[PDB]
Amino acid sequence: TEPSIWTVDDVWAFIHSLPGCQDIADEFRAQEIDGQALLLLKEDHLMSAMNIKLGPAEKICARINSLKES
Amino acid sequence: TEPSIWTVDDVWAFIHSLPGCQDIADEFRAQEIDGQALLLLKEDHLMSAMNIKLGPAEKICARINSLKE
Amino acid sequence: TEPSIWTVDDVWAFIHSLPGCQDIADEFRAQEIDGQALLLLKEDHLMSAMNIKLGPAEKICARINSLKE
Amino acid sequence: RTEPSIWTVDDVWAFIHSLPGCQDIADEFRAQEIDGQALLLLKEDHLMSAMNIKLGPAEKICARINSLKE
Amino acid sequence: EPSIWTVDDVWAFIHSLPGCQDIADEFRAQEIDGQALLLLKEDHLMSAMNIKLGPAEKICARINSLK
Repeated sequence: TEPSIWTVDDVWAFIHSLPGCQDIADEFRAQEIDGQALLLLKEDHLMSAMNIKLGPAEKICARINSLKES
Repeated sequence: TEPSIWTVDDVWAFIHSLPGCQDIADEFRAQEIDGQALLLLKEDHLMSAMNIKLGPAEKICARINSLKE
Repeated sequence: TEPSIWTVDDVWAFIHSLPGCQDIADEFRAQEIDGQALLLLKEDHLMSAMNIKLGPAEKICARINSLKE
Repeated sequence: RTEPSIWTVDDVWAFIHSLPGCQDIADEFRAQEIDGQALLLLKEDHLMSAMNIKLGPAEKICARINSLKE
Repeated sequence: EPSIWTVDDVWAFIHSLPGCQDIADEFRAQEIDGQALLLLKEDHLMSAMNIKLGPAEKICARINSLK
């Protein structure tokens, strides 16, 4: 599990696997978010740049922070 | 009845029961905050993302922190 | 009066009585900071939501800690 | 030795052009007359709003730039 | 005397320290007086003045000596 080398398709699959994100995943792909970009995102970006609501933004960022661990 | 598995509606009722929060509850719901998101909130998010003032934000976060114990 | 049960109006008066804070008290009232919120404040909160500089923020927080003991 | 603050529009062009997927985005940096000084002031939102760059690339480009500032 | 220092007493004290001649203007920009200076902590310097931990540590150490 090295998210640092994930592709845009890998990130889409990852986001799509998260509860309630089947649709939000297309926004990650539309913004060409790959593994490198994924690890740099913060709630701010998710809300400002991708119109994601605060609840999902935080739960997604919590799932991202868990990846940053092995 | 464990906040970590609360729904958006559960969080709405919880915030709604709080002094001065009957409208602010609608903002939690519009933001789809469930138990898992509620427990990750910090004062800064309430003020920035939901435009809540610092006094209510402090008191809400305090009510949230008492849940975690 | 114990600070924990102070109203927004009480907090205004307290901050307003402090050297250099006559205007800063208006920001406290605008933020609907009552006693409960006042005692939960930290310097970062003062610097963030109220643009207060660290020098006064440290002094306002010390004056606040003076209340809590 | 390097000093990004005194880079010209051409220097910045070459730098962005060396970045993965940016051979084309570099022409927009030049069209916007971004020199070293401007380069160091850029943020993701500027890149998205002013240059039509998507968030994933904007994030990665700003990260490479932040590496310069060090 | 340090407890009764002015915002100027501080600028003057900080300016005296290695590498601290310029960041001394920050203390006046944040209006740090004696009582503020003596209640200041490392995390505060990192947050409010963008200072890195090494310098924040050394600056606070010089301040704690005053006491």
